[PDB]
Amino acid sequence: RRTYTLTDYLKSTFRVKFYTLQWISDHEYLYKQENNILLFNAEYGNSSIFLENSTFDELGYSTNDYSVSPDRQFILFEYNYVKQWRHSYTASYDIYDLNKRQLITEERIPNNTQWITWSPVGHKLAYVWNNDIYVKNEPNLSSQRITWTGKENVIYNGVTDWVYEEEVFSAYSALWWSPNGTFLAYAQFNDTEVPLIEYSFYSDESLQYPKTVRIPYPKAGAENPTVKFFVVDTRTLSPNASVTSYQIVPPASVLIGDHYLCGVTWVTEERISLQWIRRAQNYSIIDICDYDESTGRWISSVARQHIEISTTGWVGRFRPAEPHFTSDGNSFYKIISNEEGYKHICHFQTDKSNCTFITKGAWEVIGIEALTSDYLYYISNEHKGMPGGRNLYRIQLNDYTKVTCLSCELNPERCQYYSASFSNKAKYYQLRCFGPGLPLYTLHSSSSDKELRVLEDNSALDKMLQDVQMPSKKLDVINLHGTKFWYQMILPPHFDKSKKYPLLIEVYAGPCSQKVDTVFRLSWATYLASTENIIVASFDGRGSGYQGDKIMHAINRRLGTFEVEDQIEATRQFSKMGFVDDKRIAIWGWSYGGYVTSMVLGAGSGVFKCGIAVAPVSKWEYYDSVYTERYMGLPTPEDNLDYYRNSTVMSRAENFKQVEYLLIHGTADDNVHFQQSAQLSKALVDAGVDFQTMWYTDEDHGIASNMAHQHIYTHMSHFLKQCFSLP
Amino acid sequence: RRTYTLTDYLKSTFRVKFYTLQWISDHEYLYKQENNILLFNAEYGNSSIFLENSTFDELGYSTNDYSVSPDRQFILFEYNYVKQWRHSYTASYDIYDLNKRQLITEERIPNNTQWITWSPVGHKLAYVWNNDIYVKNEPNLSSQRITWTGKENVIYNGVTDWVYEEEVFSAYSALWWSPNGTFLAYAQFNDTEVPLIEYSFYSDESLQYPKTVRIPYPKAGAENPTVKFFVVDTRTLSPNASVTSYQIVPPASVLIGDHYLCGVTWVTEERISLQWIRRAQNYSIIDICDYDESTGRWISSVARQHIEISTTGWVGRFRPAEPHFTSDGNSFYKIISNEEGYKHICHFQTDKSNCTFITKGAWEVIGIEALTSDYLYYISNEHKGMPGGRNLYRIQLNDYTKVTCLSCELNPERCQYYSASFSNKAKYYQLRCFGPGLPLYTLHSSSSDKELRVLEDNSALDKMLQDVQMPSKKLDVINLHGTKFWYQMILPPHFDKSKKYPLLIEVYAGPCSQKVDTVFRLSWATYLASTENIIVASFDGRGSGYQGDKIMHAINRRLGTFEVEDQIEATRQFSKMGFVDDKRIAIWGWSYGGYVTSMVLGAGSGVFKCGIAVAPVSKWEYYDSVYTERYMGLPTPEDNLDYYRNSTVMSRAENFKQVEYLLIHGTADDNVHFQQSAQLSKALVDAGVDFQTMWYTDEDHGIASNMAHQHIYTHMSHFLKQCFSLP
Ligand SMILES: *[C@@H]1O[C@H](CO)[C@@H](O[C@@H]2O[C@H](CO)[C@@H](O)[C@H](O)[C@H]2NC(C)=O)[C@H](O)[C@H]1NC(C)=O
Ligand SMILES: *[C@@H]1O[C@H](CO)[C@@H](O[C@@H]2O[C@H](CO)[C@@H](O)[C@H](O)[C@H]2NC(C)=O)[C@H](O)[C@H]1NC(C)=O
Ligand SMILES: *[C@@H]1O[C@H](CO)[C@@H](O[C@@H]2O[C@H](CO)[C@@H](O)[C@H](O)[C@H]2NC(C)=O)[C@H](O)[C@H]1NC(C)=O
Ligand SMILES: *[C@@H]1O[C@H](CO)[C@@H](O[C@@H]2O[C@H](CO)[C@@H](O)[C@H](O)[C@H]2NC(C)=O)[C@H](O)[C@H]1NC(C)=O
Ligand SMILES: Cn1c(=O)c2c(nc(N3CCC[C@@H](N)C3)n2Cc2ccccc2Br)n(C)c1=O
Ligand SMILES: Cn1c(=O)c2c(nc(N3CCC[C@@H](N)C3)n2Cc2ccccc2Br)n(C)c1=O
Ligand SMILES: Cn1c(=O)c2c(nc(N3CCC[C@@H](N)C3)n2Cc2ccccc2Br)n(C)c1=O
Ligand SMILES: Cn1c(=O)c2c(nc(N3CCC[C@@H](N)C3)n2Cc2ccccc2Br)n(C)c1=O
Ligand SMILES: *[C@@H]1O[C@H](CO)[C@@H](O)[C@H](O)[C@H]1NC(C)=O
Ligand SMILES: *[C@@H]1O[C@H](CO)[C@@H](O)[C@H](O)[C@H]1NC(C)=O
Ligand SMILES: *[C@@H]1O[C@H](CO)[C@@H](O)[C@H](O)[C@H]1NC(C)=O
Ligand SMILES: *[C@@H]1O[C@H](CO)[C@@H](O)[C@H](O)[C@H]1NC(C)=O
Ligand SMILES: *[C@@H]1O[C@H](CO)[C@@H](O)[C@H](O)[C@H]1NC(C)=O
Ligand SMILES: *[C@@H]1O[C@H](CO)[C@@H](O)[C@H](O)[C@H]1NC(C)=O
Ligand SMILES: *[C@@H]1O[C@H](CO)[C@@H](O)[C@H](O)[C@H]1NC(C)=O
Ligand SMILES: *[C@@H]1O[C@H](CO)[C@@H](O)[C@H](O)[C@H]1NC(C)=O
Repeated sequence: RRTYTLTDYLKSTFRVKFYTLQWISDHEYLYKQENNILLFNAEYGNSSIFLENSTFDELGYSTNDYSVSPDRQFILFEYNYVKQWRHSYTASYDIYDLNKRQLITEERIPNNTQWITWSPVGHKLAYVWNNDIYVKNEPNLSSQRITWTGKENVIYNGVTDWVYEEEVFSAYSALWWSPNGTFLAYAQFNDTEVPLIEYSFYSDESLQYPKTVRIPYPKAGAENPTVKFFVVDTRTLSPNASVTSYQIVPPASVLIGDHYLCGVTWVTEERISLQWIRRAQNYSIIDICDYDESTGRWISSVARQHIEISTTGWVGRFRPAEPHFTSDGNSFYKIISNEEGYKHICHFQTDKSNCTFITKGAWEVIGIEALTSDYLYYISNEHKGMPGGRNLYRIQLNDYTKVTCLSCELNPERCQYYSASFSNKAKYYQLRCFGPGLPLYTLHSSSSDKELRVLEDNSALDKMLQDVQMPSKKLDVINLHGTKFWYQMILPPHFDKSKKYPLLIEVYAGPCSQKVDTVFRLSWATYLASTENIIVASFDGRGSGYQGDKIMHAINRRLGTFEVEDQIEATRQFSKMGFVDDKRIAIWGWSYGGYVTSMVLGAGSGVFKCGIAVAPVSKWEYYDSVYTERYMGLPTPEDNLDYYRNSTVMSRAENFKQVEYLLIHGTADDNVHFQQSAQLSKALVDAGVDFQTMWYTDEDHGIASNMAHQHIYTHMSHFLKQCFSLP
Repeated sequence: RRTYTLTDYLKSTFRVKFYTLQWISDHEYLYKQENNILLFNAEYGNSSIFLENSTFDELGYSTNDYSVSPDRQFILFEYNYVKQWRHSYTASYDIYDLNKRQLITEERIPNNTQWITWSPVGHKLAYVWNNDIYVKNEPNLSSQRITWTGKENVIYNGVTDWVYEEEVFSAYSALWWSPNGTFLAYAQFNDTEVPLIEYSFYSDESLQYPKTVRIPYPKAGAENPTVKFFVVDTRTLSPNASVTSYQIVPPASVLIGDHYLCGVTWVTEERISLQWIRRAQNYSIIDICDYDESTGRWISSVARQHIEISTTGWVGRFRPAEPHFTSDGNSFYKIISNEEGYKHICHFQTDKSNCTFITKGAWEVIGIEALTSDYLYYISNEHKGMPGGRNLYRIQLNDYTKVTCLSCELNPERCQYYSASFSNKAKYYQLRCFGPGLPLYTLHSSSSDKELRVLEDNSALDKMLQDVQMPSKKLDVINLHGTKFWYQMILPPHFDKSKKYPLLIEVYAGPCSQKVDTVFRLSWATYLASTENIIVASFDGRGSGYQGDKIMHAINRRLGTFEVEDQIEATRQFSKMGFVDDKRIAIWGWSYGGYVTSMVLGAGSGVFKCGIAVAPVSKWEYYDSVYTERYMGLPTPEDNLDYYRNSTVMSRAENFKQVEYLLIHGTADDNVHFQQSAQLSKALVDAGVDFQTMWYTDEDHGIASNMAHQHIYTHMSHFLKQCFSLP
């Protein structure tokens, strides 16, 4: 039998199918099948053609994305996709009238449109062009300019700046329409005082001189972008009328210093919830503002303010959890840490300070999925006490004792990791099972919890993998300093416990990380285990997520310590097992995992023979302010300079003399600048350490271009085989 | 016995001693011995202390350089050395009065002085500060501002811009005092329209954001710096007076288009020789200008103009040869190509077009060293028909048949490569022997040609090398396409002809290159041959220098062709010898040698297993205009775009699949931009080719910082040993 090869992984010969749908009502959803947009009815099972694939072929361009207006009268077509950062992109847009089956030719959406969104009702459009907001009440009508402040690299209206995109919102959008489209709320980011990150972009071979990319990027302790939040009354939008807008300022408790807007949630047409966090990120406030009909003001009240603090570390996981409001908006449900340090759902009253915990246990709620008048639906890792598992649960709002696991025992051996998507009134839901077995996509009714149908079962993939010697993924526990921690091992086929196998540690180990889960993956590790007979292990120690604040906050204000030390002690234990060759142990990782790899290799433990660090952080002062300060505080002698100073990979340069090290980085990395790797290599050169490098010209943080992706894993495979004396 | 190791090479444990002297009269010279400046008298042999080392210790700073005024009244001390490019640097200067044995405290030379020079007589000073010229008639007196146009990165007065330093002058200075210091001639370089090369400089680890270095650098075909040449009358220099200056424009034949000033030679106080070259560099003209006493003008005449044209390639070797004038200035001697294509000395009359060749033969004159009323002294490779040898010859100006070789038979086995330094009236000369044996420095009288003394014989080095198994350097000839070409081989100790040794080719192969010579070197090749038992060979084929224009101009308008092809055919012949392992042949080079190594590896010959390219050119359109256009012309479809297009390393990317390739480059390289290796790696990634890289952070073209230098050779040694299966 054949094995899962490098070619198999790189050329994606074994395809994992999925089922992406867009709920457009309480019982209907849109699905793209063979480039046709089909409208499926969950209530009866039947489907109809919403838009024929023949309309796509006549557009004159490839349709990578579509958006149907909520009233189903128009469709937005995305073409000329020009990717910027992780979520940002500029594109050209066409509006197709579904009523008259014609394409809008007059007053079109301009070229280089940064972001575009329909109103939640009707067919109003709000788009961002040249860092300014424009509103089209009708797709054939002229757009109305909302903002005049927009300036390239300086002022951003309706779109995030670099750091808000990467670390705060995890989205390029900073526009929020009110439920009935009366109001268009937006954030304004001012990057005037933010220093620029500059690096060379070489472009195509024909470009004689390289260009200098300049991005306002705040590094740890640097000047941060400022934010302003406005609510525009779209009703007064007329060509010869001024823009009616009200600026909502944060509460005094956060307004006294540097802050961030971390969340926006429309409650009703006349009530908006704003979530602000201080720059320290151990203090968060929810300010619920009400519209005054007589003045047009959005008034805040002390009674409507909800504080969330952390004394042991930071607020939330990567940000405070979002409030989930009732239809009336008089109460909300939010994930907060309890007295025991576990992240659970608390029920809050909009005008009262006290909350009531509706969930409890030595496990955590991942997210609130849906909320009806009677039920709340959520994802948690409660099942079998596995933090690497995910299941859908429903809690009765009048009786918190009545909790049902909707997904737990559907396919207990095949399915332990779930995600869910609910219909408009949470009447139906799609369940997404990601592993340990082949991913399974199913549809359910919320009333009966009956499985209506199997949307995708990956049967084509099952047939393909029968002819291949696939590796086995084993999940287990080990005890480190009296605490039980989880590990996983991708084991080679025909695994013999008497034989001694080489071991490769795959690491992330970042604050709130989870490398150990039940997700099915056709990864590079699959190839290493299947073809090269390498055990690929991962471990979640101190600082990892979804196991309580005690474990998560263990690395507070001391990144590069416990999580690094735990990777070494876990490997020492793995090597004690008689099936591991102690002479052939390697460690590798990307981003935070590249930093951990490097801090592990610089620890001088003697455990690891070699390691591969891909685009790693080398010194926390070089990384962005939002992420870094959340865990480290400020790099001032008054705050945490000392722990910033002794957590650099450079300070461990001398120990690298005992290992084989491969350092990889993309030159056009906007996130973890090439500077990080360039400063690390320099220190190793100064320490007299031999190591290997690999720069990837014009590649960003992902090193995800088709040719670069293939090259990096082929390079990493050669290095590992050299290190493990493998042909 | 011990071998010459990597540590021996890198830490320079075996020191090659030299003897540096400064002729300050026709019979006297200055020598720095144990930080004492001793004044030696060649006429009698005796020496005296000119400046005690006790004066250096009280200065308060390290004296890296000293300059005595021609009248021996003052001494200039260089401290705070801040290196810029290949020859450029900014430093702080102190003047010490040798008469009153005091230091100058008032009206001092400013900090960040770019260049400083004494007048050829007396003690006048001309210095460059903030791109402007200042003159001090007296070291205690205030300086007089000469130029007002100086602007950082834009206007350069008295100092070269990037390209004039690197490619035209091979010096930072663009100031020329007249023999008796009446006039101060200078060039002004205008870089307004020159595009900038931008690259990141990371600096010390503490620097949070990298800085962007911006240098006006003209790439092949880009807008070039403009040049203005002025002669300032220093006599009218007064604080309340304007500067008296005359701008000398090039002759009409050069002035019609883009040109360069390539040489400045003062003939008399009232006669200056300017050498101009067209941008094409196949047309040069010497314009001899005479001072008009009644008007202050520098008048040129058609009769005083001397044109040098090349139809087969470029003028001169890297620039047209400099004219060597008689004391009267009515005639001059210059190296030009003869009817046979060989560089020989031609005698010209200042007001006549015709010249008379004073030398002849199938060999070349390297340079005119000294000129008296009766004799001309020159260096040539005539001896034993070896183009890699250098000897001092003297020719009688009244009888060109009377030629004496002054150095040929001094030490015929030890000394075949010579350089010379003559006294003010060529009454005495120092002879510098560089190999094949240990370097030997000697003093000689021009009248008797008697060796007065042995300055340095490297006897300490001889004693050290006796206990070390040193490799042997063999020089020989091979026939390629009917032409005899020279090669050299560093052979391992106890060389066994039955044993098959791995072979390393060390290449330069650039236009006018000479890798094959009789110079003694304690190089990386010494270690590879001595410790690792690797034969290190070099070869000079088509395009190489000092063997006539036929061989040199062979690669005109076709770089990457013949010189690459000849490196392959020479290696094929070397491998035919039964002492070379054909399975283990490698090739390596720096700059043009890196370009050649990359072209050889991409040729798909099957001869080479591996190769190392250090800071190579990858595409000629990325390299500067002066060097590139000299051999390639312009990259326009009207000129040589087609040969620019097919001479990139990138076009040969697919063939690299058959070889092991190591690509090295410094990130802060001003000469061959990192862009070149960044564009090369990108093409190899796009071709799906595996290779190895190594970037050197903040390192420039030399990769000459103590730590980087050690790291590079240690890294290349590991790569070579891996390639040759050596422990
Ligand atoms: C346009 O739509 C048709 C369906 O009307 C697509 O045809 C299906 O294609 C898949 C994949 O090749 C087949 O498995 C089905 O059997 C086909 N169905 C029918 C009814 O023929 C067609 O592929 C689409 N074309 C494009 C270019 O997207
Ligand atoms: C930075 O310095 C601190 C303080 O010296 C280090 O913390 C100590 O680490 C040792 C193990 O090496 C423990 O035994 C101590 O209990 C730790 N002390 C404290 C106060 O926590 C820390 O390891 C260093 N950080 C890095 C990244 O090396
Ligand atoms: C350096 O060169 C620039 C041209 O590149 C000269 O600038 C021009 O000067 C004339 C006359 O003053 C103006 O009409 C042009 O508009 C200028 N052009 C540009 C591009 O600036 C400049 O004078 C030169 N400087 C020196 C000191 O020689
Ligand atoms: C660029 O293309 C020309 C195409 O003619 C190459 O020139 C030929 O080189 C081969 C070498 O084996 C000779 O046999 C031909 O006679 C040459 N032709 C001409 C017209 O000169 C040239 O070598 C290519 N350059 C590179 C760098 O590969
Ligand atoms: C809120 N808001 C605005 O509504 C706004 C604005 N700048 C303008 N102008 C656009 C350029 C032409 C200029 N005549 C008006 N307006 C629109 C406007 C204002 C008042 C009365 C009628 C109108 Br129409 N700025 C800067 C702003 O902040
Ligand atoms: C390995 N690895 C990561 O290192 C990792 C990650 N998610 C995050 N973060 C949360 C989202 C915003 C992101 N800036 C931080 N990180 C950390 C990180 C990412 C990229 C660059 C530097 C760092 Br430090 N995931 C999912 C993962 O797999
Ligand atoms: C040659 N040459 C100059 O000599 C020169 C100059 N600009 C100045 N000055 C600078 C500031 C003082 C002002 N008098 C003009 N000068 C000096 C000067 C001029 C005329 C009369 C007396 C003097 Br003192 N330029 C531009 C130039 O080219
Ligand atoms: C290997 N090797 C060289 O490649 C070499 C060289 N001398 C020269 N030149 C003459 C001086 C000006 C210089 N720009 C060209 N070069 C070519 C070159 C140098 C640096 C960057 C790119 C190139 Br193309 N020597 C002495 C040597 O040894
Ligand atoms: C499904 O069938 C019902 C039958 O009553 C019909 O009303 C509905 O429109 C159909 N849906 C689709 C998507 O065709
Ligand atoms: C952006 O901030 C600067 C201060 O850093 C301020 O002067 C400017 O007016 C601000 N612009 C806007 C549109 O808020
Ligand atoms: C708006 O003003 C323009 C002139 O500036 C005028 O042409 C147009 O008719 C006005 N629109 C309305 C709705 O009155
Ligand atoms: C939040 O962090 C700051 C800075 O470390 C600290 O002074 C403050 O007391 C912290 N607040 C809480 C609630 O822990
Ligand atoms: C200074 O010169 C004396 C000889 O006059 C010598 O003995 C001494 O070593 C020298 N010192 C230094 C620091 O060069
Ligand atoms: C060398 O000796 C001669 C003897 O006549 C003397 O005049 C001269 O000054 C001496 N030179 C030096 C440099 O000591
Ligand atoms: C030069 O001019 C200054 C005034 O600008 C004056 O003080 C000085 O005396 C003048 N020098 C001469 C030599 O006249
Ligand atoms: C000099 O070079 C240019 C450009 O390559 C060319 O057009 C011209 O004919 C050449 N002239 C001579 C004399 O070779």
